Amino acid sequence: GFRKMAFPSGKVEGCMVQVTCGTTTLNGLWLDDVVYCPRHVICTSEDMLNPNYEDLLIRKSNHNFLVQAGNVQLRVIGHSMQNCVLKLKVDTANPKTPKYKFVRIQPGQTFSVLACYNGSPSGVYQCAMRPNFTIKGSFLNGSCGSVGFNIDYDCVSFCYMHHMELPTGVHAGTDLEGNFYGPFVDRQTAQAAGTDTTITVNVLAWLYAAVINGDRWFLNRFTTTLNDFNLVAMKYNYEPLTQDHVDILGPLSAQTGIAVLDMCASLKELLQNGMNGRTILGSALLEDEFTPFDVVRQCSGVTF
Amino acid sequence: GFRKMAFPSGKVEGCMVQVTCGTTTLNGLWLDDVVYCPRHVICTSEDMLNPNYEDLLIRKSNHNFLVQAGNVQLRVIGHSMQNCVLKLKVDTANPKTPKYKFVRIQPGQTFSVLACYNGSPSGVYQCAMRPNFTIKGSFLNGSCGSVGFNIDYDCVSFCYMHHMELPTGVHAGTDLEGNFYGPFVDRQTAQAAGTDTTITVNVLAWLYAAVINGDRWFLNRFTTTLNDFNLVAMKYNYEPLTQDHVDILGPLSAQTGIAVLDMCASLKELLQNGMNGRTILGSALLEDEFTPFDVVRQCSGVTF
Repeated sequence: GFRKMAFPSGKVEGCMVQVTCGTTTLNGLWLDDVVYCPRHVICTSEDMLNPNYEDLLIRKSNHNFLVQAGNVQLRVIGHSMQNCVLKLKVDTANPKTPKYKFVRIQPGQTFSVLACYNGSPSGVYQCAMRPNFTIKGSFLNGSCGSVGFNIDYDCVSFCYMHHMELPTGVHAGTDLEGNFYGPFVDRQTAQAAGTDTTITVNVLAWLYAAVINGDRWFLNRFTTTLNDFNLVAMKYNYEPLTQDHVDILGPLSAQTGIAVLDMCASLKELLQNGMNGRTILGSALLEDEFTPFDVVRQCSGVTF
Repeated sequence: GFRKMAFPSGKVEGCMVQVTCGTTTLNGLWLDDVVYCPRHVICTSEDMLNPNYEDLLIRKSNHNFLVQAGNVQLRVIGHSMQNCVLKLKVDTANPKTPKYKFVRIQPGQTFSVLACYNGSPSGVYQCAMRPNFTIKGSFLNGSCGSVGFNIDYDCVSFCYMHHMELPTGVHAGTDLEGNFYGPFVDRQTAQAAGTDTTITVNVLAWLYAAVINGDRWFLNRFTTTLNDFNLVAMKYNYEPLTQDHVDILGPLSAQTGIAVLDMCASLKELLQNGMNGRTILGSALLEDEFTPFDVVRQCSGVTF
């Protein structure tokens, strides 16, 4: 048994608040005495085409921001802009503030999203940062300000805040310092995401997962080289594999007794021949949103 | 965008504790001054083949149970057996006790699992109760006592506690009153799960989800009857559909303008013709672990 598993959400749930500016409601992240939220909260429908955020923020007073933490109305005592985030200084430190860090993740890494509406948690699920710096999330109107995170030991590492849906129906957002992942801007304009690619190291991790769960039909007696594998990779829009990827997969290799370059030969055959109506871990497609760390945690039982 | 989404786990996280009896550690659920856990915690390796739980529990003293809530060691002041659960009366009420209910769910319904090791949360994911009263979870050694739950409004409804893995690699467990779901016993013996079937109403809900997410290739101009659909259903090991199922799907029907019996004709074609290498919501197989309620929550944005 092997599932898409999210981190436990409790420590983030106690940080989620509602932020209203005019008729626009979305979510904020209440850490210590600062609420972080998307700066587009200050936009009117009209402003959203080509907003001058500097001029719009000058228009705003602390009293134009209605922040609720469940029942409590939090008084905003200061407002400032960092990149695409608004920091709303509030009169109360969050007593539910967990230990935390702000981190900028790499493309191919995974995180949990706590999807929120009206400052209330709705649900938690795992996402990857796509190589083209989009995410394939589940987000309705008013989900903006929902965050992505990892937990290490007892520390929440915030890596994502939700801002927008692209034409293609994928999602874009920032780190908690307000810098977009990828080329996107917080403007209601047609914006191209790059060509996306499949995260090869993650497909290999998931093939290792399949083998640990005794699902090993796709194994073949052959090996390959990074060099020769990367030829097929480029043909099927897979990211090239590096020795770093090979080193990262060592625990699953050593755990299974299958060399990385042997697994890579099995992947080559799957891309060329397809799956002949066979499934791997109850899927009819190659899965690329589990990192090697994700597989090790689910197949070794790491807790927080 | 449409994901397997778990409920937020915070309110359950504060209830999870470690329960050790000899060399056996698993998890317990600390509500008020009672810790609930699988009664097989009291078994030795040997006892597990054919345990006489009444005689084994008589052997045990409060002092044979080591219960930790994070740092705190909880003193057990009473022990009793209800069906397949142990209730360990402790000297401290859990100050983190949420509002809660114990519910016995129906086959075909979904719940969130907080997978735990050593009384520490590892992760949260959605499960269905299979028609054969098993669950396809992700659980390692020491995951016993992990619980499944739903949240309504502000109330946690506990419906599952994990006890065992079946030969097939699926999972079995009890309600929080200690009654197994299905024919299973807490004995380390070969036990047959029934033939499993596909949860038809859930596959229809997910086809509705696909249509809401504008993924509608599989729609055809035809209708059918419960009567005639149920002929194909029985042929492909799908549960029969009732008017109750039709009524349950009304919100998604009314939401989409597609009649239930029209969706049922599309499902008939998919079962007979397969998917021709096309995907629905980024899946190459028919998904049956989303209930109509699950689809409505993800596609209407219900919070807690």
